[PDB]
Amino acid sequence: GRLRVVVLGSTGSIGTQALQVIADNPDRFEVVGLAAGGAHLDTLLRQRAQTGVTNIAVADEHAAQRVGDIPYHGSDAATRLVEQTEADVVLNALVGALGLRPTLAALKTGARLALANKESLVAGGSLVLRAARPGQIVPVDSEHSALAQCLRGGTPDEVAKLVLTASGGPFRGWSAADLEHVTPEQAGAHPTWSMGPMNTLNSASLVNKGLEVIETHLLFGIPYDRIDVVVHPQSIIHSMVTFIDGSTIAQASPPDMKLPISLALGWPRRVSGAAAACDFHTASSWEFEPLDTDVFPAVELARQAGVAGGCMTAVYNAANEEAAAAFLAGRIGFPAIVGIIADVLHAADQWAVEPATVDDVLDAQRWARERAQRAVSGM
Amino acid sequence: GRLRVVVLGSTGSIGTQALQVIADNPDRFEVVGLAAGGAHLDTLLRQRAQTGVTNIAVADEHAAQRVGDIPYHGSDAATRLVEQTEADVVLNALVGALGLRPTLAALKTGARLALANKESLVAGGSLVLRAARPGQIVPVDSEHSALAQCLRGGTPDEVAKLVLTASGGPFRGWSAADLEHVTPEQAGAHPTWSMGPMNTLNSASLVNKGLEVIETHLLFGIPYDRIDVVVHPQSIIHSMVTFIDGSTIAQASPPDMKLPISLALGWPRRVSGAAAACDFHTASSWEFEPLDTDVFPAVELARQAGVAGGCMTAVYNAANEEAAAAFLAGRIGFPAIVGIIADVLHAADQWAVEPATVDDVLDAQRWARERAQRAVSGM
Ligand SMILES: [Mn+2]
Ligand SMILES: [Mn+2]
Repeated sequence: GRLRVVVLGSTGSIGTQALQVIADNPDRFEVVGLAAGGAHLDTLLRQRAQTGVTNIAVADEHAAQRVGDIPYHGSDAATRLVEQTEADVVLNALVGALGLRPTLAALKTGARLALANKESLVAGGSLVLRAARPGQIVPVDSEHSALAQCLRGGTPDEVAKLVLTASGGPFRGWSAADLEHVTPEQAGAHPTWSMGPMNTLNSASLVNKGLEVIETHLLFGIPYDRIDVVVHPQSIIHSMVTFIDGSTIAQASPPDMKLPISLALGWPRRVSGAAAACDFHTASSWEFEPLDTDVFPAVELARQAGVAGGCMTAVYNAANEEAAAAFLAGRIGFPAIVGIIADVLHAADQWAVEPATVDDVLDAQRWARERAQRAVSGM
Repeated sequence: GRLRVVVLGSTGSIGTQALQVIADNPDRFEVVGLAAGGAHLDTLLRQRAQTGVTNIAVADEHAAQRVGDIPYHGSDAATRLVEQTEADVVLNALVGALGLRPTLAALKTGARLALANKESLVAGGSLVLRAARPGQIVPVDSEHSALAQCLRGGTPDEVAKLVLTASGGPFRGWSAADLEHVTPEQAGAHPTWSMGPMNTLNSASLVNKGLEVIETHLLFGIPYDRIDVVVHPQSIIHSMVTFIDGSTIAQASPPDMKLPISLALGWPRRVSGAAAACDFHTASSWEFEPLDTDVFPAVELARQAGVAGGCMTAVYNAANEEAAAAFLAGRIGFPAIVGIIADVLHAADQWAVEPATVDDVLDAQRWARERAQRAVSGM
């Protein structure tokens, strides 16, 4: 039959691509809910007009003032929509902190959660894992989606290593001396339209890969010491699984997020025609090289945070947010992003306790932000 | 509760590596029978001693005399060994036409057939298939083993294409003109897979790949026009499956036959430590290029033979053996191998009838050998 889908974060890159997948596959999917922030109210109102979906949520009460007929508006709007909407799949593509409560609400409904929101795993950690039942969470991002597919190649007991691929960013192969000179623009500071500035920077700093490694541990239950990273500049192989016999299973496709989005929505069932396959009529090469961990320690630091447990990965990510924003503002140089992450993290052992509530996670983040601000300013 | 394994062709490369896997894993496997040609008695005595297996077949009667206490001797010894030995797995690594009757005997016993002898499937065609239960035939060959693992990546209805990798051989990139002067010495080295003169020649001519395309169609039931070949000089990717969503799932390992051997013996269970894994702490590249089907038509000829069906793939294989022997003996040039296969297939009208008995298959090969010899006499 047809899967009933709630799209949370409908105006962002993931949400709008998921809506296209859904529009191209009305045999497979129907939209039954849409939630957005308020900054792109006009897009949401157009989405309402195009889909006929009236079940909509706007987080920003002020933005909601511009319209007289939104069923859910205000801070908890997306949570309330999830709580009150019958659905088979909740796509959580909200950004940051506001993704966390809707994730928990979605898990409670017993819907499948197609999860794009990183905050939910990286910050919400054991809160989210304790709430989720086996297989309930399906990851949306390309590396995790690749892993989910490759894990089909054997039983859970047969897994030796998970290997995430990394593009290496713009500074792949750069020395520590080279990194001193990095400008915001070089690191991907462009007023690009659909995505925030953080995602290309996190790629360059290798912090994105650290976050992905942490999410991998939480998603697949594999120890950090069995989660490896390889640099693969073509981004054709999206990740790999090495099994106990020595066999490695890899997932490969030309970069296109509609592939992992379609599979997350249809899981376990593939969606015909989602993306173009690899073409072997033209010669190509797929290159692998090790990450220089002396120059890029962000993944090693992510493993340290993840191994420490509790709210430590929330600390890692919040320290990053602050430091990275400071680099983009010209308050620090590029190498100091991961320098500041490390300094905050090493100070943060009080946060290794497991959180009981969302407030607990929020408190660790608050602490980490302030600690990173002091590192940045010298105060 | 270990698996009882009969090893046929025990003194060749696959047989000895199979014995290593079994010796390494006495928990999982035990040898209960050995069969050999009699050309390498030094190895066979050694194997009898180490395994404690006296249940042995020797093909050459003179070699069997020279040994002693051999319960099965003569041209039918391997087949009778199979019929009279209680076992869970028959590993058929016999060479060429010798493998067919033991394959049929093995299937009739109900044991798993771990098939290294591709000739028995290629020639046997539908006769071999009708004798097998679903999943009874488990391929030893690196490409098919990779395919079987990759197929776990989705349901049968989700398969778009099977992609076989080929090394390209020593003459990858050469012109038709350049192949004229090829010697048996030049055709005798293989870049990644160390093997005997016949298997090495077949990788050079691309006939091995054609035979593998046929085996793929018979094993997995995928149409010839959905079985692709890509040249991959490194032989690290051993094959790939493309699914209907655009995702490709690939299997990779450093070349080492103990991996597919170990999987074939203990299917579906992976054998811990069978082989070294790909090492992603060191740089590498995996290169792909299209096959030059002008200079190398052996794969298209295989598809044409396969599509015709019946005893035509037996014709394809038997013509190759005769032309290949003439080449190695210095009677014909290298291009003439595949030229003769083409000439023979063009004349093989009556061989599209499906084989009812082994005698039909043998009749087809007999005719093909003669027609191949006629083609040699003409040049
Ligand atoms: Mn990613
Ligand atoms: Mn092969």
